[PDB]
Amino acid sequence: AEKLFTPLKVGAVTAPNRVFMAPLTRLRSIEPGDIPTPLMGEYYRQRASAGLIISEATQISAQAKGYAGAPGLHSPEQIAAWKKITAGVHAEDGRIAVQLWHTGRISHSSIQPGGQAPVSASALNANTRTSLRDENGNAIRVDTTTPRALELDEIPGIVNDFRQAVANAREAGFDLVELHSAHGYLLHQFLSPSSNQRTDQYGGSVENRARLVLEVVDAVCNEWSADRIGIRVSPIGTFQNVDNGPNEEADALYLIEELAKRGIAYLHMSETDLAGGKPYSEAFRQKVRERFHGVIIGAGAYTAEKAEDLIGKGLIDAVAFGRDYIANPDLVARLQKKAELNPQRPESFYGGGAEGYTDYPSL
Ligand SMILES: Cc1cc2nc3c(=O)[nH]c(=O)nc-3n(C[C@H](O)[C@H](O)[C@H](O)COP(=O)(O)O)c2cc1C
Ligand SMILES: O=[N+]([O-])/C=C/c1cccc(O)c1
Ligand SMILES: O=[N+]([O-])/C=C/c1cccc(O)c1
Repeated sequence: AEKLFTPLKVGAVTAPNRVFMAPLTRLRSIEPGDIPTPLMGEYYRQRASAGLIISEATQISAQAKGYAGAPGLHSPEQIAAWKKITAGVHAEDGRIAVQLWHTGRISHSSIQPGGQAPVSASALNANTRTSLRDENGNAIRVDTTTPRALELDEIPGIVNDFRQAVANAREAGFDLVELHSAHGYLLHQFLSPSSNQRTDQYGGSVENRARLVLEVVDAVCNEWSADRIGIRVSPIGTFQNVDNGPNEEADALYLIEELAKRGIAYLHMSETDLAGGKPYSEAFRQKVRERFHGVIIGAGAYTAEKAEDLIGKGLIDAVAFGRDYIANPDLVARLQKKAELNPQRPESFYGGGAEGYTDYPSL
């Protein structure tokens, strides 16, 4: 039998189905101020039939910014704009989580406070690109700036920034928060030995590498409730030039066992980037499942059939779709009815306006 269209308790909220909208950066916010817009509100409202919407990555602070057009959740104006957006999703009987990030070294000095180098675990360039805007407001890809290593005494401020952003998210009407601990952003920069060469209590051993993310988890659980907190990890493979080191499986299971102790709402595993790669072994999925007692969300080039298979095997609880959610506001109905999926238009994934954003039709 099909399980994708059955309900699921996700911490404090109940999803009516297991077809989730993955977090999707679309870079359409207002500058100055990194402000969400009514257009963004319309886009999310169109997708409110999702079992859970997980928002685009959203800054915890101005320092957190790495992309021109990505929204924040640190200023009064951002809070006010997000309130309207969550109200719109709720008017359509949806549920929405905010994905909260600090981009760390995947950033550029031109968009940092004071024009300064972005921060990271260590002073190592990401060796990739980020997205800025040109003089006409269009998205452009630009090489990342070499970061400054955070001083030990700056770490509590980073934890506080996540805490504060969660207070703001609760006020803004989000149902859950998802900590962005994946894809080579700040939390992952600390987790990975490839990006973390620190020799203090925040580098070296896996305990030390996971210290920041677990301090963040504890701070946000205390601010709100554990049943309001999710986390996204990409702990197996390489993402955006950040690998997971020479003991990736053991290190992942350590982190997951620690997360389980906090009783958080969910663990969201980004299994691959768009270029693909090694599938998770069944054995690894089993080791994760026996250690974590919240919801597990699988993501990365899934099909409905793969989701059904893994849900049926008792290994995951839900699936997050990314690109299919860009193109199909009613993806739930389409998967339920076995309807075709709208053609994707990748040229309009990042930046611009309504075209390629709010103009994909329902059935
Ligand atoms: C345009 C675009 C933006 C994305 N933005 C985010 C993001 O903000 N946060 C995140 O964790 N992953 C982000 N991702 C990754 C997706 O959540 C997802 O893992 C990826 O698209 C693979 O899943 P899919 O095959 O269902 O599209 C993004 C992907 C795309 C294509
Ligand atoms: O084209 N992409 O696959 C983008 C992925 C992405 C883009 C922004 C943030 C993040 O965590 C992942
Ligand atoms: O995790 N990622 O590899 C993200 C990549 C990305 C993120 C934002 C814009 C873009 O063109 C690519």
